[PDB]
Amino acid sequence: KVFGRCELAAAMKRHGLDNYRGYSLGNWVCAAKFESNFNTQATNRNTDGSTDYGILQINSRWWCNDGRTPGSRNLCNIPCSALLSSDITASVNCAKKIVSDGNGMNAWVAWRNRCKGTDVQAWIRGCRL
Repeated sequence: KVFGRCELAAAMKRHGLDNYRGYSLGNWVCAAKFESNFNTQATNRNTDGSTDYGILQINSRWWCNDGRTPGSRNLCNIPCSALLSSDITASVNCAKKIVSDGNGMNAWVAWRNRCKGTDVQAWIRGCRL
């Protein structure tokens, strides 16, 4: 599914990401934008051979099992394919573990390079939340 901007904002807010570990909603929406263009089905291969999945491009090196990532972990205890559903519950659950891991949203390189230090609340402008 390709979410509208405000539609994704609302889903993420329902699922408890608004200010989760101090990261206001607009941070998560901006991350999703640059990670997936809001598309739950987005997949991209990494140079190390792992693959990133779903709306927040969660990687199989640590977080999920895709059956093809040698020497990886599955800390979210899910198949990576669960991260491509139209329902964002698994991506949100997993993101909450990731963002709690020490590095906060810097775990998302696209957040650090595209969202960090910007007026992220622009991403939720005009939305019914």
